[PDB]
Amino acid sequence: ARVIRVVVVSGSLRAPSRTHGLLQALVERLPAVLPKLEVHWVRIAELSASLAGSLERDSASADLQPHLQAIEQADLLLVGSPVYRASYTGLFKHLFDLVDHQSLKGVPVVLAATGGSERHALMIDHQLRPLFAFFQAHTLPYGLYASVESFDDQRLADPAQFERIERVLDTVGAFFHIPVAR
Ligand code: NA
Repeated sequence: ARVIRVVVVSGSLRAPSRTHGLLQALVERLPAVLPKLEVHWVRIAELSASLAGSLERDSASADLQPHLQAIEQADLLLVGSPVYRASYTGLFKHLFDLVDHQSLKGVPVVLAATGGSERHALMIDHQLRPLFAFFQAHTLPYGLYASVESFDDQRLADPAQFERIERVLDTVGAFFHIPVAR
């Protein structure tokens, strides 16, 4: 079996964050569907310095290069952003403005977001999904959207979200043709 390279992009501007907690909950259950995997994180909240210094892919700062390569070489991408101005954060977007635009074609992508309100639940399908559709990535059908009520501080605490995570993982296992049994 091939080790599946999983890269997790957390778009929060600050740490700790509910978006991070949502991504952790997903990541924690990932080994139940993938027999071999390496999981790596790209956390915007720690990259503001490297991000500012990077205006083109080929000229990106040496310290951002590892994060870009990881995304560009991932077998599976999990992405999450809190909702800002009814979309993902601009710094999360700046990251993807640098990511090679041929590199994600056909790559499975899980979309996730956290918001202050349910009113922006459509950000998943009208903002995050189109972003990854530009890359022609294989966005997976079930996106995660959790508003503030789903969390205890920054930890996911909502049984309905834990269940939807399991449905996401069903689709991850199916995509990698992992013989369906857990
Ligand atoms: Na790739």
